[PDB]
Amino acid sequence: CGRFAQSQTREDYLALLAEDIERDIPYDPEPIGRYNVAPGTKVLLLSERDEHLHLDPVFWGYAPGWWDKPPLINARVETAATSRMFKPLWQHGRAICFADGWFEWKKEGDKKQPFFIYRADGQPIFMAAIGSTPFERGDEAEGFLIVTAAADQGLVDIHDRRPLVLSPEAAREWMRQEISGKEASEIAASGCVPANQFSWHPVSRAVGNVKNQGAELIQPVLEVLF
DNA sequence: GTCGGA
Repeated sequence: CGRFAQSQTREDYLALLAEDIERDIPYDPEPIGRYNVAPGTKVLLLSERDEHLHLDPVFWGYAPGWWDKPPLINARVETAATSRMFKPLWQHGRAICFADGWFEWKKEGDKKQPFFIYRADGQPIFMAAIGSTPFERGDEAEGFLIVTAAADQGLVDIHDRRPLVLSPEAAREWMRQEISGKEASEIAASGCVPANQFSWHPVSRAVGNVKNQGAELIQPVLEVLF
């Protein structure tokens, strides 16, 4: 849950969530073009304020002033809503990070083989996020985290954790400022997309290097050639 | 106040 692709146009993602009347996001036809989004970079993050959807470049990571380790990048759904650290973000800082799919590395001895994981039905993914409002300040230490859940079904062959992916409908409800943390916990349970909805394949080891951002990084490869 | 790898 530490790398993903966000490569298509804003409309390609937003059209599944809300029409223009609900948005406060300028039209922009350029593909985002990032096939290898990494922690510590700013990522276009979707949230609701002033009864409209906003898209802000937000630091992927969370390190308050009292935190001494590298920034956290994930928050476990099992505990985030009641965590002393994450409860306020669960209440007030919910957001959505849309993506084409995400990457996980499978341990194969002393080597690690990357896989790209995506929806079999060809929709983008809407990953549940929590973070530090106001997002538009562009903070470089207190940004957002991707909420995670336990891997299910065949994904356990790759890694024991996965992002919490919500249906489009659930993603829209998750962002609403009017709903409580308890209601958000219900949405996170009812809207989670199960592992049987995902497909995956090995990809090139080149995704390990964040200099690489091109479309080839999500193409299937033979492991024997790596 | 906790959770990826070139």
